[PDB]
Formats: sequence, structure tokens, C-alpha cells
Amino acid sequence: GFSFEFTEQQKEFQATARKFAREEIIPVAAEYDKTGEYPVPLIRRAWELGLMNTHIPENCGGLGLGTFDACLISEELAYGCTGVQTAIEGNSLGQMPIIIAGNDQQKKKYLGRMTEEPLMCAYCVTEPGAGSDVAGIKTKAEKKGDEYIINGQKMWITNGGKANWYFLLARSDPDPKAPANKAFTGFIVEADTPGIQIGRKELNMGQRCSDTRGIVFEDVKVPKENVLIGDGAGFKVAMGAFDKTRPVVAAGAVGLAQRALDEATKYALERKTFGKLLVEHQAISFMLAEMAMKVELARMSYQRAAWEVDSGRRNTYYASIAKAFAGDIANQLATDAVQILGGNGFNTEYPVEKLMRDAKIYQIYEGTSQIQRLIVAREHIDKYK
Amino acid sequence: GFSFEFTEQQKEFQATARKFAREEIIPVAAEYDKTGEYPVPLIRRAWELGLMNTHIPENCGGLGLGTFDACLISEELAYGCTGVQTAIEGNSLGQMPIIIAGNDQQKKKYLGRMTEEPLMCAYCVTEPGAGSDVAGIKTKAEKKGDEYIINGQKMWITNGGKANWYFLLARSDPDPKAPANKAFTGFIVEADTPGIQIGRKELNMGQRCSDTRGIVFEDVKVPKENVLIGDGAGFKVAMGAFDKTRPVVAAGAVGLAQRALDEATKYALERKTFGKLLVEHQAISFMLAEMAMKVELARMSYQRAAWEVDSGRRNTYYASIAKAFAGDIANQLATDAVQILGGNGFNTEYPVEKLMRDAKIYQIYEGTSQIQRLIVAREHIDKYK
Amino acid sequence: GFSFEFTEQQKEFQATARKFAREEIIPVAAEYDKTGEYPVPLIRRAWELGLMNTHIPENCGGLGLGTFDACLISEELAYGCTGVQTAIEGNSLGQMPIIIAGNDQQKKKYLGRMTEEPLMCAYCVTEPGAGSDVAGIKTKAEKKGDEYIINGQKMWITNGGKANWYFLLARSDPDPKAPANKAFTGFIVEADTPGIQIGRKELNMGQRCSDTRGIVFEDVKVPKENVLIGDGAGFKVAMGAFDKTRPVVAAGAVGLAQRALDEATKYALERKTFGKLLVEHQAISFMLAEMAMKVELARMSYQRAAWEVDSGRRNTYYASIAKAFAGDIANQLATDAVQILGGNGFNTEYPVEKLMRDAKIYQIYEGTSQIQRLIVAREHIDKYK
Amino acid sequence: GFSFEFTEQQKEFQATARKFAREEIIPVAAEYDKTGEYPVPLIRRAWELGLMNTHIPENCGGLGLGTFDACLISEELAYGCTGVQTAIEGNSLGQMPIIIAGNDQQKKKYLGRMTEEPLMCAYCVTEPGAGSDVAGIKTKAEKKGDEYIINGQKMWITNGGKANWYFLLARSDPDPKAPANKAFTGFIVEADTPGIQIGRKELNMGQRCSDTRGIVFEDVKVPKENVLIGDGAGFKVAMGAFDKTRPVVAAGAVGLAQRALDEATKYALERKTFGKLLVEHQAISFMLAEMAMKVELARMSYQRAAWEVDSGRRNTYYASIAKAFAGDIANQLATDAVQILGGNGFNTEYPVEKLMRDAKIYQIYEGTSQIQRLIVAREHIDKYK
Ligand SMILES: Cc1cc2nc3c(=O)[nH]c(=O)nc-3n(C[C@H](O)[C@H](O)[C@H](O)COP(=O)(O)OP(=O)(O)OC[C@H]3O[C@@H](n4cnc5c(N)ncnc54)[C@H](O)[C@@H]3O)c2cc1C
Ligand SMILES: Cc1cc2nc3c(=O)[nH]c(=O)nc-3n(C[C@H](O)[C@H](O)[C@H](O)COP(=O)(O)OP(=O)(O)OC[C@H]3O[C@@H](n4cnc5c(N)ncnc54)[C@H](O)[C@@H]3O)c2cc1C
Ligand SMILES: Cc1cc2nc3c(=O)[nH]c(=O)nc-3n(C[C@H](O)[C@H](O)[C@H](O)COP(=O)(O)OP(=O)(O)OC[C@H]3O[C@@H](n4cnc5c(N)ncnc54)[C@H](O)[C@@H]3O)c2cc1C
Ligand SMILES: Cc1cc2nc3c(=O)[nH]c(=O)nc-3n(C[C@H](O)[C@H](O)[C@H](O)COP(=O)(O)OP(=O)(O)OC[C@H]3O[C@@H](n4cnc5c(N)ncnc54)[C@H](O)[C@@H]3O)c2cc1C
Repeated sequence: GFSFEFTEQQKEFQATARKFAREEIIPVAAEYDKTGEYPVPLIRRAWELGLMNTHIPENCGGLGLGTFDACLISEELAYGCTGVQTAIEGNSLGQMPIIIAGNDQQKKKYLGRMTEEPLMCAYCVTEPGAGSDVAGIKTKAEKKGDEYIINGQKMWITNGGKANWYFLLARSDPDPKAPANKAFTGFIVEADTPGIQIGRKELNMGQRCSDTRGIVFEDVKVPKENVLIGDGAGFKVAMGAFDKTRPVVAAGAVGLAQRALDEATKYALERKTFGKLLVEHQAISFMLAEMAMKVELARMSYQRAAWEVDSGRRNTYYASIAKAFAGDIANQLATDAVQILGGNGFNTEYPVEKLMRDAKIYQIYEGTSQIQRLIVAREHIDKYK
Repeated sequence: GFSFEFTEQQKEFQATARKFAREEIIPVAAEYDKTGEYPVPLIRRAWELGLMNTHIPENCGGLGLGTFDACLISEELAYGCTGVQTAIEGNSLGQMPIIIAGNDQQKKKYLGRMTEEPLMCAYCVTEPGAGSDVAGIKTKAEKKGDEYIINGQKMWITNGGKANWYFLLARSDPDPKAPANKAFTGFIVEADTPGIQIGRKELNMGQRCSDTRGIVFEDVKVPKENVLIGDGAGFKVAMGAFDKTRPVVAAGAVGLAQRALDEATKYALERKTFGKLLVEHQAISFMLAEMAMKVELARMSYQRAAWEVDSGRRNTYYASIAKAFAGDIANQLATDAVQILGGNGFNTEYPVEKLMRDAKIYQIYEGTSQIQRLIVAREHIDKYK
Repeated sequence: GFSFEFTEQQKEFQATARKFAREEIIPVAAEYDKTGEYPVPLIRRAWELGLMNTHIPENCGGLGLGTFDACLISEELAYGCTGVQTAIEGNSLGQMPIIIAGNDQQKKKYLGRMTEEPLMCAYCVTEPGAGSDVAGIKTKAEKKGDEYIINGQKMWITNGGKANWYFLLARSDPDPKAPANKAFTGFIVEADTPGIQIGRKELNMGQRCSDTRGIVFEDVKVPKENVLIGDGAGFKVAMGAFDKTRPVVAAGAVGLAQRALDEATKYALERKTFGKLLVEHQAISFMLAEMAMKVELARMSYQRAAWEVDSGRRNTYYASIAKAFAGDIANQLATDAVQILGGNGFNTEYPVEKLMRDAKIYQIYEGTSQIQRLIVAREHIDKYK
Repeated sequence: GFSFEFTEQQKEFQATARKFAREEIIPVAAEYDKTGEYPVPLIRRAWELGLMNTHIPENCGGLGLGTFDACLISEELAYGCTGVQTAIEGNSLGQMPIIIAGNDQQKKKYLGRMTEEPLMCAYCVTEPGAGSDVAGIKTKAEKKGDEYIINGQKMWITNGGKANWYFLLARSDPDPKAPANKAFTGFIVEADTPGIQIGRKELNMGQRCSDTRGIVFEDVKVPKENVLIGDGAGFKVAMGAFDKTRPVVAAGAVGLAQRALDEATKYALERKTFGKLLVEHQAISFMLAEMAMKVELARMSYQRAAWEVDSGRRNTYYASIAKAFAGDIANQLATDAVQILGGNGFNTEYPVEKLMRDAKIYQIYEGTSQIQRLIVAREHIDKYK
């Protein structure tokens, strides 16, 4: 029957993640955000505690955890800080295509190294000319004997300057009229290959401690063995990685919203205006109640999506619902929390403004809200045929 | 661990409820709403199928089902029609205080009769002067020997003119300064007792097939044996019945929203404007996607509340969250569905306008949205102490 | 410079309209809505006071008032009742094409009769197959000598069963690929012409005292003199009547919202819950403040649109903005007012539920909200070319 | 009658302000925001063009413009940059109490200096312990012979480190039970007086080019001639300055929203996704239409408030409505504009993220949204007595 109770192992994972977050990430998150420095010690500590690369199977040396455990761990880490959590989950996002569409040789070679030492990997799909239209990318992969020549440029690549290897999606079919199901090929490109020109670090409004760079490929030689299932099969692999990665980003948004709610409540429990405690004004109490409702609903949505994908079904409908709702409620919670603190909320010495700046990408990256609504509408309509 | 899978018995209950609803209630719901007639045959059929009085324990002849099964059955029935579902759930709402705070004699006497024949019961708490302020009622219960003399009037009583017996909450303590925890007493009052004057049927905007009447009590003699746990214990019983009844009304709102979404989608799949199908306009598709998201979130919320109360914990926080969110999304879905059908939506020969009229009470009765937000804020604040 | 002060004549018109509304329409509006009877005495009284057919020029015997005065009068009448105001403004809506695109003979013949006696006219454009897509109508007008043969059916015609003559828009060009600018012709069709089959009165959710019927045309002979500017010029006339009619319906929505706000405030000033006046709870006060803000903004928007059209400019942008915003805020205000009254709000003996039922058409008829947003987006984009 | 047409002088002022903004402020606004430097050259240029200190009467050497002209100028400047506009309007905010409650000597002495050279003034009311509760300030002013000794600290003072003199509000009455109407006194305190300790520059989320500092007063001697109307009259002066200053900040929010809308539209007119221009997707077009509607409504609201105060009436109701609505729509427009640009919107090399960061204070300073709703509710309720 229905159940909303964690297992003992999941409880242990949640306790470890919460302890690590609230005892390591929080004391230094503000400094890392202010300086924009890459949190190498925090990433190493997360790797040591087994909070990173959770999806790697036990055969390759990983823990082989499901998406539910990854979601709860990512929620705790995002409660810690969203930039650090994004940097950590970039590894899982890059690894997912290799895990789901890789043979034994590729899996061992490109995941045992991740298990042995705290390395990083990226997910190079987005281009300057097409970010939402995945079929609109123009990076070309030309086959030359036993190698592929890749030319093009990618933009907004998380861990672009820190990754050990990249998952690259390029258009193998030169025919513009070729269908998207047979035109794109996935590759495993090492970061040290000649011809890769990593661009400057991009400065963003939020999550300033994470590394986001543009990458330019110029006559990069990729061996034939570093190809996925085959030519023209890249698009399906890229689209199938989303079904397992979207609940994680939804969980991160939920954790950010939970942090904002905690800060707002803790501030409202001590501030006094008009001779009464700030929580004794009905407007503030109703605001807090609505924030709590949104947080609980978003958490339930992402947990449902994670359980759905973990059970072997397709969770595109639930994953899109959870991602969209979490992205919206994260921004709403962040702005409400900034409103609650008043003038101190607008100041940079209080955590709420950082959360407000960080919450914006959850409506942009990993599929914008409009794309999520498109997917939800398509699935809903298909349910009526 | 977490699970979102029904049991086989729950699947059978859901199948029976859906079949009964969509094959009996729907063909006659419009006529019953238009004429305002009490749906006696539908209530009898629901009683025959075991879809009514589900909370009665097996000792008294009932099925002894949990609130989860009641919630799913009520969702299916509300998909059928909200007026019929409200009339059916009035029995459970009236019976809940007797089930949770009744001795063997009272339980047998006042529940075996419900099991044997399709009788009805009501829940008389609300007064013309105080509906939300439960502590503000002024019906007085004066003890005279081995009987209680009750004087006062109640307003907005579901099944007021059809109930076999009433659950009455009256203020036993005449001291105005007495605390609410020791001032109110619950009673089991039969409908045939002299001194009970049932008023005229009230005409409402929606759910016009349900019976809602005001009741006037004038020197009604109630035997001492028809009293609950004791004098001054009525308030806690009344407040504890809510923890088990609110998920049911939330499920009813969810079912109404699901009906509205189904009607809107089915209409949008055939209507053509500007040379394209009505679902091919991005505005309509986004509207449908948001409606589906709201429906799924509300369903998950009420299911979580039902599971929480079924596990022995206190679910006031989750029940209030589910009730508030379902009440809001029901009205939003109803008005969006009326918008989708255009001019035909405003007409009375299409089901959407009836749903829009019916959806309003879910933000009013069984605790208004403001009271739900008050409860949610109180629980959230208590979680931080 | 800028000014927000009425003229003395406009103040006199507003005073007369408010007095007539609040002393005649309100005492009988509930009865007319409940019985669905056509308010003939109220229409006659409005005609006697000069509150109807305001756009007729002084040459034809009318008052020759601008759209600003019509807007304020319609706002007062809609504060009285929306059904009566809709029945009254149907005359102006039907007459506007004749006023703006009629020669002296047609204007005299078909407006002097309106001036002399309280007659009615309708606006037959919408068809069962296309209501929003005006270019999608399929009523055909075939020229036969000095007459036009018209075949087709219209749906949702205000004053359909009471009009003395109709303004009919039909597709003269049989070529499906013909542009909309040269395919439709406008006609002045008398209601007594043989071949016109008025259908049954349609029953709607709100404004039940207004007459809305479907009309079937079967070989109706229209003389050549009853044609507007010429063949293929009907579409531009129909689209230009909107620029002068939309502010009036926006004003009606504003008046309905003002009525809802007045009822909610007057109820909240006497109701007491939890020992305090209902207006002393911050939630209720904030709700009332937001309602007042919305009412004021909508009033300013429609007044701006009326002034813009009265100054000789094109006000499509402002008219669409005002119509959309007023339509939204009317429904929001109505549902908030129903929420404020609590259980009494859901009852039919209080005016708020009638306002909630009536407010829905302002998001449907005279251009749905989606069409208004389309027009606003088109104008906004054109401003950037 | 009603009019929405500017005068020729107002058109000239608007043209000058728009030219200055879009040719001087925009090219350097990003650099000033990034470095946090005080825009001295821009302030000097605005002073030279007569765009600063507009409220000073012609007797003291000012232009003697009404609040309408100040509102339009501030809207243009805020379209330029919100930080520069805030720095400029700080002078008007500080000067307003002196203008409305100053004798000839004080007006000449403390406004002729502003006219002669580009000096700055501040408005010191807010304290660390009470920002919204103006009656809750605790800065004490003790009279000692012909001087006042002032002790206390102020927080969030615009132009705190750059002002030539301050308007200080202090509690003269030491009795805690004294009414607010007779307990506070206003002072004109020069910035060079010994005992004034200007704190460090505060770092905020947005408007980082404006100077906001905390000020500590320690035994500051203020001569008796630098007092306003008298002891206990400070509170009314402070509350009356709001009626003339709130429309200006509302206009600034409107200008920021207009800038966001312009950027979003200009980007959407060139970006192509899924083979179509980004403005050809109905979701984006509807978003733009709603943004334009909000901008127009907010502009009309603030213009109405400015005209109302310029006509000699009290505009507290309209000023609060305009301030609240403009503050809300500014944030909504900013976040929608960031959403439209997608990934580029989150980057710091595009203007939208700066607007999103800047828009937050319009819901915080000069009266938070909750205080505005309180004022609107109070005025609305008083209208019904
Ligand atoms: C901090 C950050 C980190 C990132 N990390 C990664 C990473 O690791 N890997 C990676 O591959 N990418 C990454 N990205 C890129 C991200 O995935 C894309 O930028 C995002 O999916 C949208 O890209 P875009 O701005 O080009 O969208 P655009 O298409 O340029 O946006 C246009 C706007 O219109 C909307 N829109 C577009 N098409 C439609 C339509 N058909 N209907 C309706 N609305 C529509 C969009 O929602 C958007 O608001 C990152 C981006 C950021 C900001
Ligand atoms: C169709 C129908 C069936 C019903 N059936 C039953 C039944 O079977 N049994 C039964 O006992 N009752 C029944 N009721 C009554 C219902 O439970 C109450 O009417 C409802 O709880 C609110 O009653 P009220 O209108 O008196 O609320 P009021 O208190 O009169 O409403 C005042 C308004 O202010 C708000 N408000 C009140 N107090 C506060 C506060 N402190 N803070 C903020 N906002 C506040 C409320 O939300 C409401 O909008 C029924 C009502 C209806 C319409
Ligand atoms: C009470 C009443 C009185 C009326 N009186 C009159 C009258 O006097 N004269 C008259 O001519 N008509 C009248 N009408 C009809 C009215 O003008 C039309 O019904 C209305 O414009 C919409 O008609 P529809 O339902 O066919 O719209 P539909 O097009 O059938 O509605 C489809 C739905 O999709 C939306 N939609 C449609 N096209 C698009 C698009 N391209 N993009 C996005 N969304 C879209 C619509 O907003 C709507 O929600 C009346 C209607 C009513 C209810
Ligand atoms: C950039 C900036 C510049 C500023 N410049 C100036 C300046 O030049 N001069 C000046 O005097 N001040 C200035 N201020 C201060 C500003 O005026 C105040 O900070 C603001 O009015 C609110 O202050 P607060 O944070 O103390 O509000 P708080 O009262 O501490 O905020 C508490 C929260 O609860 C809400 N709240 C409070 N009371 C109630 C109630 N009764 N009911 C409901 N909700 C309530 C508030 O809206 C807020 O969200 C500036 C502030 C900033 C950020």
C-alpha cells in the first residue's frame, strides 16, 4: 500500500547529508558566494562522505543508489548551498548518459576514475544559438576513419573548467532535413584532448561559486571507442538522462525553498513591530503558512517523481510537474523570505538575498518553465488518446 | 520505504466507486441539480454497494475502512457529482464523533441502525452567530436530573431535514469566562424528539441537490445516556473529528477538479478555432498543463494526509494543507474549465458551469481558507519551538 | 494638462444614473434574476431618463454623447444589475456600426425609430462554429438582383428575441481563400422579415434576466438599400465598432466589481468573529485593500480608453488593456466578496453569489481574455517597429 | 473634463530627462553598479540640467515644479538607472519636510545652498529597532537651554555619507505612554556637527551605486533655530512628506518596469527558437501583453496620485495604491524579463539581472507593501463611515 516512511539506510543518508551541510557548507557558503571561488575542499569532503557520484553501480565501484536517495541528499546539500549542490550534481548529470547507455569498457574506464579520486565531469549540450531547442544545435561530428572530428562551441557548461571529461552531443548527420531521432551522436571527450579551448569563467547573478564556462571545439579527434550506442542515438540518450536528472534539480529547488522558509521563520520569531512579535501579525503568519504549504507540496512532487523513476516506469509527466512546481515555489519562497526580513533582507549580510539570487536558475536551466509546461501538456493530452 | 501503489482491495474499491459514479450519478446529476431534488435512489444505491458509512467498525456491522479508502471513494463520487458526494459524506462526518468518542452501547445503538438500513445523520455545530469561531456558539445545554434541556438554533446543517439523529454541540457551562476546553458538551439527539423544529430547505448557489436546513431546538429533552465522554469534553471530540474528516472533503474537491479538467480537455480536443485544433494553441495547452499539475499536487496532498492519520499520528498540519490547497485548486480549475469552453461554458447545458458553482463551498465549509491558513501557521510555528 | 475631474453635465448624468440604479434596479434585480423575466419596465424607465441609445447623434434625435458618458452611465447601471445593463447596452452595441458606417437615409430610418419609442436592436455576428474567429463565420449572403439572400444561423445573440432590427455580418465572397478584408458584408435586417426563425431562450449561469437566443436565417430577402458602405466592407465596420464598445463593457465589469466591494465592506463592518469585528482581522483588511486597488485601477483603465477614443485617436491598445483587466478583476472581486460573507455568501438570499455568477461573461463575451491579450501583444510589438 | 495630455513644458521636461538618461546614465550604469562607486558626474549633470531639487520654490531659487513633473522626470531617470534615480530623489525626500514645514529663514538657508551648488541631503528616520513602526523610534532629543542634545543611531540612510545636512526625527517626550502626535520633533542637523559618526557603506543586493549608511549621534548639539514648527510636531511633518514623496518612488518603479519590458521585447524580437521568432510563441506574446498591461496601469496610478496631490487634496489613498501596485509590478516585470532572455538573462553582461536585483527595494523602502495595504484598507474603511 501507500507509504511515506524512509528506510533506515535512507534515514542514515539524510542524517549524514544534513550534518555535513549544516556543519560545513553553511559557515563558508557566504564567503564562497562573495569571492566566487570554486569550493574544492567542500567537494572533496562530499566525495569522502559518499555524497557524490551516487548513481555509479557497485560493479564500477560506486554505491549504486537510486534516484530517491540522490534526491534527498541533493535536497540537504541545497539547503546547505545551491552553488555547491549544483557543482556536486553536475557530476551525476554528466555521468547519467554513460551509466544508462555505456558498455562495460566505457563504464569501467570513465567511472572507476571518478570512484578512485574526486574528479569532475560536465554535460556539454547547450550552444549559444540553441539552448531550449536541443534539436537546434549545430556542433558537427564528422567521421574520419577510426576517429570523429568535432567542430563547434558550447555555452553555459557547468564544471566546464574543472571537468576531467565531457559528454558531448553533436550533429553527425549533415542533412538539415534529417529527423532529430537519427541526426545526433553522443561522445565521451576527455578534457585534455588537443583542440579544446576552455573559455573564461562566466559571471552570473547567483550560484557564483559554481564554475560555468563556454567551451570551443576545433578539430578535436575523438576515438571511435568513445562513442555511445551508435551514430544517431545521441538524442534519445540525452532525452532519457532527463527522466533521472530532473527530480534531483527539483529536490535542490525544494531544499533552497526550505532554507528560505527556515530563515524567514527564525527571523519572524524574534523581530517585534508595533509592540507585537512579527509572527503575531496575521499577514506574516498567512505568508508563512502559504510558504510551508508550497514547500511540502513541492517535496511530495519530487519524491513521487523519484519513486516513479525508481520503479522502472517512465516519469516524464511527474518529473516535469515536480520540476516546474519546485522552480516556481523556490522563487516565490525566496522573495517572500526577503520581504519578511524587511530592510535587513535586502542587505548582503543576511542569507535571504543570496537565496533570492540563486533561485532564478531553477526556472531556466535543466528545462525552462515553458518547456516543462509543454511536456506536461503533451503527456496530459496523450493520456486522453 | 516510500510507495505510491494501491492495494488490491483499494483498487477494487476504486473500480467499484468509479463504475457507480460514471454509470449512475453522471446521467442524472444535471437533472438533480436543476430540480434541487434529494437523490434518494443514488444514496440507496451507494449504501447497497458499501460506499457509505465506511468508517463504522466491523463490530457494529460496518466495513471498518481507513480514511484512505474513504478518501478515494469520495474522490470518485465527487467526480460523479459533488452534491451527492456531500450528502453521502455527511453520514461519515456525523458518525465520526460517535465512532471516536462513544461507548459500546451508544456505538451499537446509533451505528447498527445505520448499517441495517440507509439512514442519515447530521453534524449540528454551526450557529447563525458563529460558524468559524466554534468556541463562539451559544446553544445552551442545561442539566435537569437525568436529562439535558437544550435551547438554541443551528444553521447550515447538511442532511438537516433527512437525518435520523444529530450530533449536537452545546455550551454546558453558563460562565462566559469559562475556557473552551471545559464548556462544551456533545450529544446524540434523535430527530423525532419533540421540540426539534426543522426549518425550510436553504437555496444555495451550488450543490443544490443536497439538503441544507436550519434547525431550532426548544426545550429538547436528551437522556443522560446520549452524552459523550462527559460534560466539557465536547470541544475536543469536535476538534478531533476534523483530523479524520478534512482529508475526505479535500478528496472531494480533488475529484471535482479532475472532472473539470477532463471536461476541458475533452472539449479542447475537438473544438477548432483559427483553423487549428483548440489544444494546438500554446495558451490553452499551458492552461491545461497547469491544471493537471494542480490536480496531481492536490491529490498527493490529500493522500498524504489520509496516510498520516491512518498511521496513528496527528495529521492536523497535513490535513489543513491538503484542504486549503484542494479548495483553491478546485475553484481555479472550475473557472479555467469554464473559460476553455467559451460561450458554451457559460451555458447551462454543459457541465462546467455546474462545477464552477459547486466548487465555492470547498473554500467555505469544513473550515474556511483563512482558518486553514491559521492552523497551518500555528503548526509551522510550533515546529520551531 | 492632466485632469481627473468630471464636467458638470457628466456629474449630472452620473447622479441621475446612480439614483435610477440604486432606487429602481436594486430592489427588483434579485427577483428578475430569479425568475429570468425580461426587465421591460426598467428598460422603459432607462429610455425615459435618456440613459439608453446615448450614441445617437442629435441630427437623428439622440443625445450625441461620447463614449466617456456612456461608460460612466453603464458603470452605474451595472452597479445596479449586470443583466439589465447588458440588455441596455445591447442597443448601443447594435447601433454603433450603423452610426459609424451608415448614410443619412439608413441612420434616420433605423435610429429615429429608436429615439421615438423604446425599441431594441441586436448584433448578430457570432455563429455556433466560430465565435472568437470572426473571419471563420459561414453565414452566406448571395446577391440576387436588387436583394440579398441570406442563409445561416447565429448563436448567443443578446436581445435576439426582443430586437426590432439586427445588424448581420455575412460572408458575401464564396471563395474560401478570399481575404477577410474583402469577404464579409454588413446588413440591416428587420426582425419581422419572413425567413427569420428566432430560437428558444438560452439559460445561462448568470445574467439570467437578459435575453440571449439563437437565430436561424433561411432565404431571408434583404433589400440592397439595407447594406452598409459596400460589399466586402463588413469586416472593417465590425472591427471598428469594438474600439467604441469595449470601454462600455469594461465599465460594466468595473461597476459589478464596485458593487461586490461595497457589499463585502458593508458586511465586514458588522460581522464579529473571535470577539472582534470582521474588518479588524488583518487578512480581511488586506483582502479589502487589494480589492479597492483593483477596482480603482480598472476604473482608471476604462476611463483612459474612453478618453482616448473620444479624442479621435485609435484606442485598440488601451481598450483591450481595460477590457482584459476589468474582466479579470471583476471575477476576482466577486469570488473574494463571496468568501468574505462566509456561509451567507454561498446562500441565494445575499447579493454576492449573483455577482459571482454574473462576472464570468466579462472574460468570455465581447472578446475573451486570450483574444484581448493577443491584441495587446500585437499592438505592443507594433510599437517597436 | 478628463484629460491625459501633457503640457508643452512637461513635454520639454520629459524630453530632456529621457535624452539625459538614455545618453548618459545607460552607458555607465552597468559599470557604476559593478564597482559600487557613487555617480558624482551623473549627479552633477542632472543638477546642471535642472532635474534635481525640483520642489524648491522660486523664492529660494528653485524651479517650483509640482509633483507631476517630478514624477515624470524620476520615471525617465529610473529608466536610466534606479540607483542614480534613488540618489537624486534622496535630495527631494530630505527637502520635502523643510519645504512644507519651514519658515523663511530655514528655507532660505538650507535650500539656497542646494540651489547654488550640487549638494546632497538625507532623511534620517529609520532606526535599527524600528523601520516600519515610525512611532517606535528611540532617538531622544533633550532640550538644554537654547540647544537640543540628540543621542541615538539611524540605519539605512540614503546619501548618509554624502549629505550636507540631515532631516532628523527624534523623540522629545521621554514618557513612553505619550501619544505619537506630541512626542516626536523634527530637526535640521548639519553633517559637519561634532558628535555625528557616519558608519561604513552598506552593501546591498541592488542599487549598489547609491550610498546607504548608518549614522550614530552622540551628544550632538542642534541650535534651537534648526527646529521645525515646534516640539511634538515632527510626526505630522514626517507623515505629510509621504503624501508628496510616494508618487515619485512609484514613478521610479514604473520606469524600472518599463526598462525591463523594453529589454525583454527587444530581445524577443530577434531570438529564434524552434525555427520561429521568440515573439511568435503564444506564451511569450501573452507574457509581454500582461507586462505591458501592468506597466500602463502602474503609470496611470502614479499619475493619478501626482495629480491628486497637486490639486490641493489629500492623496494618501491614491498614493498608497500607486506605490503598492508599482512595487509589485516592478518585481513581476523584472523576473519575467529575466525569464524571457533565458540563459543570457541570468548572466551579468545583460541588463535584466541588474533590474531584477534593483526592483526588490520598491516593496521594502518608503513603506513596505504590508504598510501600504494597511493604509489602503484604513482609507477604504473610513470612506464607509
Ligand atoms: C547557471 C547555468 C548553468 C547551466 N548548466 C548547463 C549544463 O551543465 N549543461 C547544459 O547543457 N546547459 C546548461 N545550461 C544551459 C541551460 O540548459 C539552457 O540555457 C536552458 O535550457 C535555456 O537556454 P536558452 O537561454 O538558450 O533558452 P532560450 O530558448 O534562448 O530561451 C528563450 C525563452 O523563451 C522560452 N521558450 C523557448 N522556446 C519556447 C517555446 N517553444 N514555447 C514557449 N516558450 C519558449 C524559454 O523558456 C525562454 O524563456 C546552464 C545555464 C545556466 C544559466
Ligand atoms: C453548503 C454548506 C453546508 C454546510 N454544512 C455544514 C454541516 O454539515 N455542519 C456544520 O457544522 N456546518 C456546516 N456548514 C457551515 C460551515 O461549517 C460554516 O459556515 C463555515 O465554517 C464558516 O461559517 P461562517 O459563514 O459563519 O464563517 P464566518 O466567520 O461568518 O465568516 C467570516 C469571514 O471571515 C473569515 N474569518 C473569520 N474569522 C477569521 C479570523 N480569525 N482570521 C481571518 N479570517 C477570518 C472567514 O474565513 C470568512 O471568510 C455548511 C455551510 C455550507 C455553505
Ligand atoms: C451571455 C452572452 C452574450 C453574448 N452576446 C453576444 C452578442 O450580443 N453578439 C455577438 O456577436 N456574440 C455574443 N456572444 C458570443 C460571444 O461574443 C462569443 O461567444 C465569444 O467571443 C467567444 O465565443 P466562443 O465560445 O465561440 O469562443 P471559442 O473560440 O469557441 O472559445 C475557445 C476558447 O479558446 C480560446 N481561444 C480561441 N482562439 C484562441 C487563440 N487563437 N489563441 C488563444 N486562445 C484562443 C478562447 O478564449 C476560449 O476560451 C455572447 C455570448 C454570451 C455568453
Ligand atoms: C536601500 C534602502 C534605502 C533606504 N533609505 C532610507 C532613507 O533614505 N530614509 C529612511 O528613513 N529609511 C530608509 N530605508 C529604511 C526603510 O524605510 C525601512 O527599512 C522600511 O520602511 C522597513 O524597515 P524594516 O526592515 O525595519 O521593517 P520591519 O518592520 O523590520 O519589517 C518586518 C516585516 O514585517 C512587515 N510588517 C511590519 N509591521 C507589520 C504590520 N503591522 N502588519 C503587517 N506586516 C507588518 C514588514 O512589511 C516587513 O516585511 C532604506 C532601506 C533600504 C533597504
